[PDB]
Amino acid sequence: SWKKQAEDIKKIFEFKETLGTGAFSEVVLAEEKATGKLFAVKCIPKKASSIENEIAVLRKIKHENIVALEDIYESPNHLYLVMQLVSGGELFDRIVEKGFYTEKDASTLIRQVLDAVYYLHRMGIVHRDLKPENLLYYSQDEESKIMISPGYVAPEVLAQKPYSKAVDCWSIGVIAYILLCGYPPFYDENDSKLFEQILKAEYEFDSPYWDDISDSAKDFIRNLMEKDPNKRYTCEQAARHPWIAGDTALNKNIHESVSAQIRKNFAKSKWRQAFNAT
Amino acid sequence: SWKKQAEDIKKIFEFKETLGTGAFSEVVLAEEKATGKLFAVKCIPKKASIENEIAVLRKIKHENIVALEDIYESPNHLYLVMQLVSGGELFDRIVEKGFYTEKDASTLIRQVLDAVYYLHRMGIVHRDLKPENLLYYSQDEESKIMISPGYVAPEVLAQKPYSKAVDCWSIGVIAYILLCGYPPFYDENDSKLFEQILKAEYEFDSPYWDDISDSAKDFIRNLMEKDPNKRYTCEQAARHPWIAGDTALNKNIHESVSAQIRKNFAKSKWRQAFNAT
Ligand SMILES: Cc1cc(Nc2nc(-c3ccccc3)nc3ccccc23)n[nH]1
Ligand SMILES: Cc1cc(Nc2nc(-c3ccccc3)nc3ccccc23)n[nH]1
Repeated sequence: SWKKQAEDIKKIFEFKETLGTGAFSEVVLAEEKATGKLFAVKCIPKKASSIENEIAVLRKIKHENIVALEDIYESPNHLYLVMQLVSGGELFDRIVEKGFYTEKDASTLIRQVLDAVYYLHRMGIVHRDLKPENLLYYSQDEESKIMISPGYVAPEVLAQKPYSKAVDCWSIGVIAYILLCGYPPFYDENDSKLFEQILKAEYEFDSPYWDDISDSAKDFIRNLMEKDPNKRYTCEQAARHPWIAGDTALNKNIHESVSAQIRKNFAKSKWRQAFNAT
Repeated sequence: SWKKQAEDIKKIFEFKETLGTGAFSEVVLAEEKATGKLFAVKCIPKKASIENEIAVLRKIKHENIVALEDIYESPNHLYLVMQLVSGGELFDRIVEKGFYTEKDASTLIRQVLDAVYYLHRMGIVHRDLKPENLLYYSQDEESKIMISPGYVAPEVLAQKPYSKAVDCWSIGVIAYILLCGYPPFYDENDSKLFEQILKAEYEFDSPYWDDISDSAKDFIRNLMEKDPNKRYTCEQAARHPWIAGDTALNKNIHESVSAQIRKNFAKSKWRQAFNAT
C-alpha cells in the first residue's frame, strides 16, 4: 500500500511502437529518456486491490530467468507495468529453426526453469500458469538464457483440492514432456475427456516418438508428472536429478521429429495474435 | 496525479530523532540507508489542494531553496522528504557574528533575490517570505542561505488580488530588518498598524539608520513601494548598485542590529516546535 509521487510516464519514457494488444491491455516498446535503455510497458486502463496486491508481489521478484518488473506507474485512468525487454523470441520458434536439438538442450532449458521456480517457491510465490508458450529467450544469441514472462493444469486442482507449490512442479514435468517430443501429454476430444485423463494422470511415452529418449529423462518426468502432490518432486529435488545435475541427458539429434510435432501442435501463438491486434 | 509503487519509507530510511512537532505534523531526521545521506522528513497524517501544492514543490530546484526530494504516501500518512540544512537560523548567526556590515546584508539579499526570481520565472508566488524561515545550509562561516502580519504587502490588505509583486515587498521588509534588527511596521494596536501598512508609512528612524548608506535606503524604497505596479521586480532589484555594484558599506553595525534582534525576535517557532509534546 506504499507509493511515491512520480512524473507523467510520457515525460520519463518515449513510447515507440506497440508490440501487442490484448482484450483489455496493450504492450508498447518504451525508451527511458535519461538512459536510452529500452523496456516493454504494459498499459492497463483502470476501468477494466487484488491487482494492486498481486502486482506489488511481482515487484519483489528478482531472478535471472524471470522477466523483471522494474516499476509500476499510476494515473487516475491507467496502470503502467515497466517490464524488462527480452528480444530473443519464443522458445517454440527457436527449437523449430534450430537445425540440431538434443536431450541436453531440453535439460539445459528445464534447469533454468527449475531455478527460476525454486526461487519463486522460496519467496512464497506459486506461478500457477507455467507453460512453454510464455518461455522467451532473452536475446537472439544462440546461447541465450530462457526467461519466464487447460491441459497443463495439475490433477489436484481439477480434483477441487487446495493448490500448493506442487502445482508448479507438475507443470515443469509437462514442459519437459513437450520439449522432448513436441506434443502435449494430454490432448482433448471433449474438454470432458481431457479433464478425466489429467485427473487419473494417465499418459504415455508413446512409440515411435519416445523410443530414442533416455530412461533417465523418462524417470525425471514421472517424478514431476506424479498424480499425488505429496509424492511429487519439489524443484529442489528435481534439480538434483541426474538428468539435470548429472550426465544422463543424451546428445542425439531429435530435432526432426520434435520440430514436426511442434509445427502440428503449436501452430498458433498468442504473442503473434496480440501483435496482429486492433 | 501520477504515482509509482514504492516501498515502506521505513525500509528506505532509518528514522532517527524528531527535530520538531507542530499542531498537525512532525519533522524527523532520517538517514537514507543505501547512501548514508541525511534528510528532514515531514510526516503528515491524512486524518488532517495539498495534492496540487505538493506537486509544484517537487519541481522547485534552486541552490538557495530547501529541496523537496520525494513524497511518500501510506494509507494514513504523507511523508515529505526534504533537503537537510544544518546551519541554524539567520537571526542567531547575525547575533553571534562578532562583525556585521551592509556587505553581509546585501550578500544575503542577493541570494534571496536569486531564489525568488527563479520562483517567479517558474510561475510561483511564495506569499510568506520572512527572515524567520531563512536558514543557513551549513555551519561554515560562508554558508549560503536557504528559503525553507506586519510583513504582508499593502495590496493584500487592500483586499486586492496578489501578484508576484507581493514577494518583492517582502524582500524589502527583510532588507530593512537586516540593516537595523527591527521590523518597519509595529504597533500594539493593529488598527494603526494596518493603516501604516496600507499607506506604506515607515521611517528610516535615527539613530539606527544614521550609519546606513543612501544606497541601501533607496533600494528598500523601491521594494517597499506601496503601488505594486511601481515596485521593483526581483530582476530589477538584483541590478541595483547596492546588490550588483559597490555602494554597500563595510562599517560594522552588529552592535545595534544584534541588540535590536535580541529585543525584537526573542521567540523562535523552530525552537517552539523542537520543545514539542
Ligand atoms: C514481457 C516482454 C515482452 C518483451 N518483448 C517483446 N514482446 C512482444 C510482445 C508481443 C505480443 C504481445 C506482447 C508483447 N514483442 C516483441 C517483439 C520484438 C522484441 C521484443 C518483444 N519484453 N518483455
Ligand atoms: C526544512 C529543513 C529543516 C532542516 N533541518 C533542521 N530542522 C529543524 C527543525 C526544528 C524545529 C522544527 C522543524 C525542523 N531542526 C534542526 C536541528 C538541527 C539540524 C537541522 C535541523 N532541514 N531542512
